[PDB]
Amino acid sequence: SNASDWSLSQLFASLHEDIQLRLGTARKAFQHPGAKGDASEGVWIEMLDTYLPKRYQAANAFVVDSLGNFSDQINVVVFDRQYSPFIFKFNEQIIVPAESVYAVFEAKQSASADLVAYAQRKVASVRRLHRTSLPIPHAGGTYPAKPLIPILGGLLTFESDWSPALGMSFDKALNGDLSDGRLDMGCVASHGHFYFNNIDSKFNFEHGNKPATAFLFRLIAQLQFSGTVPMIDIDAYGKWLA
Amino acid sequence: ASDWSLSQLFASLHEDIQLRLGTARKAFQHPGAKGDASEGVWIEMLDTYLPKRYQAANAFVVDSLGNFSDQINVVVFDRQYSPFIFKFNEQIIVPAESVYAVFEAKQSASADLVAYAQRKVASVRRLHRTSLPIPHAGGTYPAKPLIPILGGLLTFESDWSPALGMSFDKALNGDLSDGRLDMGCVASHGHFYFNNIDSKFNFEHGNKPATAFLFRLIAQLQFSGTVPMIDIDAYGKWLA
Amino acid sequence: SNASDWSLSQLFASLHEDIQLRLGTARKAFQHPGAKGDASEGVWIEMLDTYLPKRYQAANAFVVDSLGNFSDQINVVVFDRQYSPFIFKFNEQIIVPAESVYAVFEAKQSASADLVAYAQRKVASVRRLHRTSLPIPHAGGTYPAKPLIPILGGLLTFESDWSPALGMSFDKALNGDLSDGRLDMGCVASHGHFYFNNIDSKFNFEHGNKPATAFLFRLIAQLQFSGTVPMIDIDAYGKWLA
Amino acid sequence: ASDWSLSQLFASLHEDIQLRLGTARKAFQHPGAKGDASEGVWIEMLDTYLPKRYQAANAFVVDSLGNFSDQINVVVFDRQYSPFIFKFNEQIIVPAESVYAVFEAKQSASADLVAYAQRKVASVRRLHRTSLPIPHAGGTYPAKPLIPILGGLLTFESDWSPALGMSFDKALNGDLSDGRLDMGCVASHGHFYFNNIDSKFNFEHGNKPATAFLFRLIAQLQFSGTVPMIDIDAYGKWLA
Amino acid sequence: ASDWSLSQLFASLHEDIQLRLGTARKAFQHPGAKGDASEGVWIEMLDTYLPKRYQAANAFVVDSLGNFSDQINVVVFDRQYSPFIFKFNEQIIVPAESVYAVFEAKQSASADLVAYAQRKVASVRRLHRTSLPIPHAGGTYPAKPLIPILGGLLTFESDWSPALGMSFDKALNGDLSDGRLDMGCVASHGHFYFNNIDSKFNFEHGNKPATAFLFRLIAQLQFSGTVPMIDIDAYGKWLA
Amino acid sequence: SNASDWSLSQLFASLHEDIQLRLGTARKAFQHPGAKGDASEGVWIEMLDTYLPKRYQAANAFVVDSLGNFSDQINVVVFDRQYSPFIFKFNEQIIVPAESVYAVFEAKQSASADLVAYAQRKVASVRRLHRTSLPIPHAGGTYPAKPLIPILGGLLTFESDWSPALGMSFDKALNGDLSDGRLDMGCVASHGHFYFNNIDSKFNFEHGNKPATAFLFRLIAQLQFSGTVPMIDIDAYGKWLA
Ligand SMILES: [Cl-]
Ligand SMILES: [Cl-]
Ligand SMILES: [Cl-]
Repeated sequence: SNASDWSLSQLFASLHEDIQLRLGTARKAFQHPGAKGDASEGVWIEMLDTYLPKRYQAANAFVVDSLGNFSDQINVVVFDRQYSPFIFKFNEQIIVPAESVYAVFEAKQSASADLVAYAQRKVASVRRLHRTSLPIPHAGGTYPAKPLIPILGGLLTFESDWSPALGMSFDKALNGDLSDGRLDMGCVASHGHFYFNNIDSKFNFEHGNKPATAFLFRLIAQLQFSGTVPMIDIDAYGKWLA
Repeated sequence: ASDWSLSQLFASLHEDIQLRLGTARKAFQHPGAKGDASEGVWIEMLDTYLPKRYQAANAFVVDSLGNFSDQINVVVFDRQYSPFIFKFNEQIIVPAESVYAVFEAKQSASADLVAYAQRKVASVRRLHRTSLPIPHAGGTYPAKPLIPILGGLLTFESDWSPALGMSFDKALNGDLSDGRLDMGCVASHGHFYFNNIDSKFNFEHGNKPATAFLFRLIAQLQFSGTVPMIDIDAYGKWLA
Repeated sequence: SNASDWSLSQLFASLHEDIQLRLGTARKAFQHPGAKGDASEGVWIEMLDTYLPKRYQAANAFVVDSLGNFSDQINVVVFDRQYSPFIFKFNEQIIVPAESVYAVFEAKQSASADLVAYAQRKVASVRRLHRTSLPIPHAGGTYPAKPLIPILGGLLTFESDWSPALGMSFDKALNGDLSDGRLDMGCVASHGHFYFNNIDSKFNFEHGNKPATAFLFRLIAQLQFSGTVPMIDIDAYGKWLA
Repeated sequence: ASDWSLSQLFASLHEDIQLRLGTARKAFQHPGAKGDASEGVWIEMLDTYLPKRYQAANAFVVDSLGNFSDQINVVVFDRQYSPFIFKFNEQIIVPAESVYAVFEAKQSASADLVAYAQRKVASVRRLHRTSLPIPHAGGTYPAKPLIPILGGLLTFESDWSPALGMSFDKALNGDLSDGRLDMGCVASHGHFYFNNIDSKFNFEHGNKPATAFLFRLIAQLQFSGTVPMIDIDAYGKWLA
Repeated sequence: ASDWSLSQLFASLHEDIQLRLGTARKAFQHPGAKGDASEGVWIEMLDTYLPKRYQAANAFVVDSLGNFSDQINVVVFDRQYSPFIFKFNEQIIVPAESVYAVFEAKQSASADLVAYAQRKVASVRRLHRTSLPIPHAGGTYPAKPLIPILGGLLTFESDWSPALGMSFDKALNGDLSDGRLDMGCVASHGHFYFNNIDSKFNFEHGNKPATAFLFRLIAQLQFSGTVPMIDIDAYGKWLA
Repeated sequence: SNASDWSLSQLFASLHEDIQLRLGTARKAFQHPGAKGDASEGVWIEMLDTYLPKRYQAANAFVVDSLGNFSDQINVVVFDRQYSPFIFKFNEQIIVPAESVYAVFEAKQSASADLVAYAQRKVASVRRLHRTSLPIPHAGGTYPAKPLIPILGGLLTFESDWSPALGMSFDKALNGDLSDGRLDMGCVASHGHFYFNNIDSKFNFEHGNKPATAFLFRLIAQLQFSGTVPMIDIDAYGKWLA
């Protein structure tokens, strides 16, 4: 028909449905584990690349610090490039300094105790890295060295192996690591999303209501508190030139 | 999903099209934006999957006698051997000689829309096409006899119930000469094509409609080979 | 000859002449109203995309707010993406939040009383939208919520239907809407440009002297006063997830 | 401007070229930058409008015997069947076998510049081109006889008054063997071409000079068909 | 470096490949990332220098009977006349009919890796390829007889000492039927190819190994001409 | 083998070796002086484009100021576009305002007294230009006009004509211009890098230890002190519209 009545709710439905279908497709179409993971990870990266403010980059990467320690391979890194160099780039493959990182996520097909623990380990391999911070020159003078921002960590999946999907067994698994490996938020595209409440010191699960869109908004809102990354001391990395 | 499946690949190709056409229709509550969204989905399918000898875009078509077509939502045309007549950023005018196929893309099939599509197809087929002898590695071919331009209609839905039944068949039989549609797709229901042997339209229900249409188009395009060789000096008569 | 004497004035002449010719071409070559408008609008967008500082995006878009209200289709939106998400993106089509908007313009072929009023209505459909504003975390602490910036509005044309082109009838039309629909500035590529003087509370017309370049500089200078958009409350949009 | 017009489309195509070449000349008051600006306008015209079987770029040309050309402002060449000999970011060296046409692009025609262009064209035509039997769907063609390489000059203005008169004609008749120019364009005035039937140069005044030249080039290129099939192992003799 | 040199251009082409493959191996201390880095170097060489009639990418291959290959590091295939079977962002599945050549790219040659490559090549050659009569400007060709699919191995180093000696020769003679390798490159040492006349493998030492391999590949590909014309309706049997 | 032990030192080695080889290739392969220079200059530009924070642009350009004066052609300009327009852009050719410039470099094949003096002249042609600076609106109010930042100047080469490469004759040449033409830093890819020490008011040479990487880090660290360019007064350029 010729009726036209704009709906904001429909936009958020369509945003989520696109993610859910493409993740379902990646799982069903690719019967090779490498291709299936690459396909799914790309769906999440495209969502962040499309919708996050441009102050954020989103890509697969290794993280490195000025002590010469490296993270594991991170499926989805959210990081700064406005104020931060790459440490190494070779064609499309990138290694980013720890000081550039805002958030790190593991992306897999279905939530489980083993996957949650694996994600907790990936996140810990980033949070253990050392980050420098120098006083920051700006138009109004020089700020003190910014105190180190929290790196957000999380888990992104299509499905859940538990029944109910987002129940006590998921909660138990999340409480397995409340320090270096703590997962601040995550999304189960077929069911809902979760986040850690700092005030109550507990995990909250939110069911349905456009899970991928709700996760995206939660990520944007939480990132706002981080402001910009602290200012990197590239000469700390330069000790390794000799 | 135990193992690789061609059926699954073709289902996923179609489901992507069906869902994005539905998103275009639901999300964009403005007639211009809704049309642009839906047309872009169909163009993207053609751009991704057609052999690279084919271009797919929105364009006007014009001939060397100064006859212009209406704006065509989805033109399939040659660029390997054919110039543009005019390009201004994203707006293109292509010579009639370059055209392989023309489609109208809309939300839902109806008697008015089938007729509209037939008229659009006829407007392109009525344009004059030059054809020169063709130099090639082995010598010079005689001028290629003119290829038929394929025509069709692409929609998300059908206004009829049943969607792809006798009323649709009646509309398609409304133009059996230079507006005749060769094929088309209703993403939510099936596809149709003209069967030249039986001189009748056939409908195929379900069975991955967008992918079925894509394959029908590729197979039929093969018979056209490459476009005839344009006489650009026929257009050059308008320089003076 | 082999003479070389750089001229800054010539650069600004060439910048304007390019715009004037391409707008004239769009009008003459495309005898289909949709194609003609798309061609012309693209000329103005390319000028802004080429020359504006990269903190500004310029594109055709719909604007939406956290109350679920939508603007009309805006030919030329100038908006933030460094700090602002898209609300929806589908291939090249975008819907931006009201909080991201710096300026909105209507682009048409020739200035007239009807076109000025139409542009005033387009601008009003944006200014009526609600914009959130949160306290802003930064390297030096937290700023108060930034007071809402003015959205600049305007009209971009190739020609004028009036004789003289930029005379009292144009002035009358501009004074038709001095609130939600007020046009702050605009350009008539073949004749000159206009702007509203806040101190004198009157419209000023400037004839010739590279109209498109003069408009571009006026826009850059006025945008500088706006600083960056206020910080969006994406959770205000998230009320529509349920 | 009541209705669509091919004449208007061709006028707008030309006016865009003429104005941007004038901008390049006026705005960039540095000889390197001015040349780069003007050359890029001509390359953009060719890139936009030539059939995609043609590439257009600045390049050096080299043959399998180690003979190198000078740097050529505008080379029209094949990539569908031809490798690069060397590419380093934006700098390319193409095999002689890939070349369809070579142009010098400068600000204003003059006796010195016509001669310069003739010399550049001869330097490419003097390079050796291999040609092997060509496998194709129907079998194997004999080696294609070598295609003539087209040569020309592209400018914004003319130093002469009249712009395209007897002095220009005298300069063009200065090289009637391997430096002979086939065609060229003076954007502000007209275009020229060698008429093989009359064995004389012809000038066409006004009537959308850049577009007229574009069409002349497309029509003449058609006679060349595709480049001969390169013997890359002739170049491979230099591996040892 | 007094003057232009084809030998130098070919040395620089090779040195770029050799150094970047060594960088991939040294710098990326993770097996997935190391492989991705090295594979991308070889793909970039092919993308830059092969004629544009060839695509080069990582892909799965599938046929119209539902037989799927393993993931192939470097597939050389047609897109001018061939659709994708499936594309999802960067992941592609190509029809067997589109394939010209298949390579495995790894760090260092070894008996296990030569065997692995032979198996990968056989898996693609065992897939069924359709071939239809081909419409063209002059009429219709008979269906093109199936082209041989070229196979090979690309590495940076060799595990053997000598690098390209009898042990390598023994490994290559391990598969002389549908897994037989046609050619390959060891960037640090040389290249190899199967000599059909002598029915033996030949090794070429030094003399710009990557460039020598590139030229060998281009020359051999020429004999294949273009892929046969796919019957997409054979794939369409899986729509139901 | 299957061993995996990440090394930060190796990344910096590979970064430098890539530059050294590609510069060596440009010199050896292209026996035409224009092509050879274009090839080499492109190597340095790609390094800066790849690794510098995205607040910096790196390209070949002419610089112009609001008095209508122009620099010479600058091989490698590092400049702002986040807050700065182009003055003119024609296809890929750009003219940038002086207010946008952070650093300027000359790139040539081999260091020599003549090349150092030529580079000093290029740098001086930029530093002599006039730069405006306006009070800066931001989320916290209005900063005073930022005091003009130093423009960094330098020389980038593959080789040195002197033996030793980085010896007293290089030092003498560098001390030829300690004002408008002073070279703050530079790189000789085959040998080392140099920088001016402000405290000691002398030039320092550092040999080997990944020269291009050491130069890159020195540039990043020094640029940090400059903060963002001052805010341009585009209306100063607008005086040339009439
Ligand atoms: Cl009609
Ligand atoms: Cl010569
Ligand atoms: Cl097998």
